[PDB]
Amino acid sequence: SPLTDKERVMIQDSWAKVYENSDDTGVAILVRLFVNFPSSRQYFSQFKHIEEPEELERSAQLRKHANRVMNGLNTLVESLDNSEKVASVLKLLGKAHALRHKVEPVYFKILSGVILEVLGEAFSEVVTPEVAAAWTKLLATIYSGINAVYEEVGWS
Ligand code: HEM
Repeated sequence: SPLTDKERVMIQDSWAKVYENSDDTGVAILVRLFVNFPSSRQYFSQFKHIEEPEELERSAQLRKHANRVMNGLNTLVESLDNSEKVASVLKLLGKAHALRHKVEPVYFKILSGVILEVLGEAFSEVVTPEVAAAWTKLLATIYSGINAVYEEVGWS
């Protein structure tokens, strides 16, 4: 809940390295999500029934979404010091996924999980225990605001 100025800097600085290899990382994340937590695949018409990473990484639909996810995060990171703006971003997100896509909010949580897991595996020389703790705080914030919108919207 309390995010510090140093942590904020930890995040901006690590993210700059992650964004440099943005695309592969996006999909590495989504492939772990969809493989490890398969029911999460249910919302995606073109690969809901695909189990294999090599199959999944070739899905045009997977990849576009993986791209959208990362741009999302990037926006959230560019915007860390402006809290009204993170609020609207999470609002927009949460609405769409609630109303248009009908995604169970649990998957946002599980995704936050996977992002750490993959960040601090693909980019371990940067994601130190300390940096990981900051990303934790951030992603709990993301997930918390998403849930808040989901309730505003009528999901209980
Ligand atoms: C930080 C997390 C995420 C971000 C930034 C994100 C962003 C987006 C964006 C920008 C779109 C397209 C624009 C829109 O329709 O609103 C989209 C579509 C979608 N998202 Fe996400 N999303 C995220 C997480 C999730 C998660 C966890 C799921 C879980 C299954 C999911 C499922 C979908 C689906 C089903 C669509 C429709 C895409 C399609 O037509 O194939 N998203 N997302």
